[PDB]
Amino acid sequence: ASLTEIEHLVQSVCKSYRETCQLRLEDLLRQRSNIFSREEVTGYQRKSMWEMWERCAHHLTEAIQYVVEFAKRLSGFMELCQNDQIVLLKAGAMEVVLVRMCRAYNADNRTVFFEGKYGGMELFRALGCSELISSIFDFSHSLSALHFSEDEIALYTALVLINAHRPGLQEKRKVEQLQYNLELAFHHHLCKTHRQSILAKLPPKGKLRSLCSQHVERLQIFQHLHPIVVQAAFPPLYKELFSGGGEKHKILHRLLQDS
Ligand SMILES: O=C(Nc1ccc2c(c1)N(S(=O)(=O)c1cccc(C(F)(F)F)c1)CC2)c1c(F)cccc1Cl
Repeated sequence: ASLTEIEHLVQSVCKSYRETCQLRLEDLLRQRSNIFSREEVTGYQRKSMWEMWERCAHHLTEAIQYVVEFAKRLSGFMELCQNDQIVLLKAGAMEVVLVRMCRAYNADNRTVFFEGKYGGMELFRALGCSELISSIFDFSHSLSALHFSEDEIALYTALVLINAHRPGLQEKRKVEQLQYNLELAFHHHLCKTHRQSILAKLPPKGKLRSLCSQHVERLQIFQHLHPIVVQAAFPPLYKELFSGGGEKHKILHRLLQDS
């Protein structure tokens, strides 16, 4: 691809990320002063474990839906075969959601934007997921040091999703060409912006994958112990991405058609 085609792809990715942002950046930076009271934190702490899980699962599902829209606008993604579109989203949607969260994370007090206000790790104590919640906060703490620009997050989360190493891809070769054109665009943008030192500081690819495994493997421990709660109160999209007996409901293969 030519240099201007590469510049074209940078702008098309950045505009695609602008249009499918769940939260606006200027709103997140003005809410940093809006912090949960200690009594509000205590409210979240005394809530029942299964109620706190459903609450967070729905908020996670809503964020993943904006990632599907992001994929749907990605250059080349909708040109892939559907089975590869599902494989890429089944694996990378939570990863994109975990990277996008670092915008809603305040490194200057180790708080995160949750339900309109910012709060620390102790907000989620009722989940009984101390280690998983810590890994998420530390992951966001690392990305916040990079001081990503919105354009840089656009190209980074694009590559997080368009990955040719994903198990199950039927047309692995076409995803390779997609991944190459995007990393060339990402690298070209970092070169024009004088932000190439970011690449050496980026987290190793495994930490994102290990975070997902940490996340998913913890869910079905909850789904095994509290199975009826998951089938009745957890949202469908969440069960298809993350549950064993939840792939019967077809949800992704309709978000990818209704355009
Ligand atoms: O909550 C979970 N994962 C998740 C991943 C990304 C996002 C959301 C949720 N939400 S959110 O507004 O609720 C929000 C906003 C800041 C921080 C957090 C938290 F990750 F600390 F919970 C959550 C949107 C972005 C979850 C779960 F469903 C089951 C077990 C353990 C966990 Cl962690």
